[PDB]
Amino acid sequence: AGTSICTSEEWQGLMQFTLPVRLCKEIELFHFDIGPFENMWPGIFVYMVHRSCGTSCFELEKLCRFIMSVKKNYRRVPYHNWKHAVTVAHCMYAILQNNHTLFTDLERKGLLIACLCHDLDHRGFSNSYLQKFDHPLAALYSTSTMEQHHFSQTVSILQLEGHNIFSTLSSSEYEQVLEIIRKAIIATDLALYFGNRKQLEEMYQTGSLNLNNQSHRDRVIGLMMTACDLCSVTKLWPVTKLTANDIYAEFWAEGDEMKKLGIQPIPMMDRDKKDEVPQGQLGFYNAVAIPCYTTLTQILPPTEPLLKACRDNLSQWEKVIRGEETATWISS
Ligand SMILES: O=[N+]([O-])c1cccc2ncccc12
Ligand code: NI
Ligand code: NI
Repeated sequence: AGTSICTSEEWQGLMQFTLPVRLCKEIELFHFDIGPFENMWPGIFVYMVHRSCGTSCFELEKLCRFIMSVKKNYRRVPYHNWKHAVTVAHCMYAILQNNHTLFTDLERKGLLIACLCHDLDHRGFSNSYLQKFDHPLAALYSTSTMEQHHFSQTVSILQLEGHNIFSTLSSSEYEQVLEIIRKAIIATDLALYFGNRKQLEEMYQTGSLNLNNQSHRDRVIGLMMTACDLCSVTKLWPVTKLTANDIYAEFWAEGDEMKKLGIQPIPMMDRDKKDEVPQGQLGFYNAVAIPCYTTLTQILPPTEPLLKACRDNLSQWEKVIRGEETATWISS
């Protein structure tokens, strides 16, 4: 209720943070897992912004206040949380570094920010749930319900005193960047991914894809956002498997609320149907993740390691289905 604001101690701490030298090299790689470095996550974001956009892209104070306030407006939910925000932002960084000059300075700063912000104030409930039970948000936002709220939260944080990192842009560039962020955030609505990917595959296979065409650029950026949102499936298996535990914790919690409202949940959301999880993963990788990274690699060749990793993880789920799993550790 209201927008939360970081403490002076919080942003000043981030300002003096220094990244360990050994991680510099690691942060460049797609498969990098932020997991073991929690105290460093905000500093990792500063580092990526500085490397991609320059140490003078944003005023350091406004940037540190922005980052720490963004953190404070992620809720303590199992998956759609601050950890996921930084993971998605790190994926975008790796994509941008590998494709740097395809994107404008305005796009890079807008996308890194869009990724950090893209699940702001997530409550651990899906668009399906909010619309089924007519939460106030579904009244306000008829489609892409959570995504429109995440954008609105982004704008609220920028509006906090001393938090507007984009103020020094020309009025034209300011409006362009807010549009980059809005489109990028909305694009993380998976309902829109299916159409976008089919369109892109079509433009690619016929050779009409043209990055000089703004509607094409917007669509390629949308698929980048999907790729980054889903990137837990491109990590090393143990990391992917552990993250799946977190995702399913939210799903099962939503399913439990549905049962209280007299409605049996979809199996994916049913904690009494865990046997169906490996097949559900197969379905998800075949329907969403594999096609995503497949098309993204056609359009941006350097992103090929995301697709190779996603394929390796599909193989691991297939192993699970056939009863070939080995010992597994969980944090419960
Ligand atoms: O939507 N996801 O982020 C996601 C990630 C990994 C596995 C999933 N399985 C089913 C639905 C969504 C999934
Ligand atoms: Ni989301
Ligand atoms: Ni997300």
